[PDB]
Amino acid sequence: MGPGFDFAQAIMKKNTVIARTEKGEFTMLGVYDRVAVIPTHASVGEIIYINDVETRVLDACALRDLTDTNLEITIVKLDRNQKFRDIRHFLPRCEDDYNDAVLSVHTSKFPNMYIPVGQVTNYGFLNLGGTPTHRILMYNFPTRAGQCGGVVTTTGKVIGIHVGGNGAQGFAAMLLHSYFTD
Repeated sequence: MGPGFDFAQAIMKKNTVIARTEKGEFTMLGVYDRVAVIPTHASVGEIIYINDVETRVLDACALRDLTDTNLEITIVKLDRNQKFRDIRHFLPRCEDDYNDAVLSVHTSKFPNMYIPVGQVTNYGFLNLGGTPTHRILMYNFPTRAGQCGGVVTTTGKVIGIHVGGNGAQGFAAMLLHSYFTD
């Protein structure tokens, strides 16, 4: 409907796959080459389904900060025959607050879903399902089961992936440029 939704759509159409693990179906953001991200609670194993194709996992790393605190991001390298468009130049370098974000989801349950979530707070610490978690972004939208892995964007930036909610608010793990240097 506007430039925010234009940016969100441009990312969803080229840089997302549907990932399935034994813990469900997730939106998965492809970042560059065969490297993608997913919430750590997806419990990625040695095999994952990518758009319903059995795919070997070449590497999976559950990120933690330098206090050894969960960040709820897992970086996955997929044994896929095709590379993602490189979007690392759209990743922020620092933790920040944002205006006017969109959360976008693409699964069997919720295809082509876009939500204007408004203002995004650098919330920081969250006890997420009983796990102390850092670098959390918060938006005031009643997000529901099925939205985990959803991409959080502003115009020109990919800032996070949706990892939880409390019924009134939604929570995303920060994406930072420094996660994806090679």
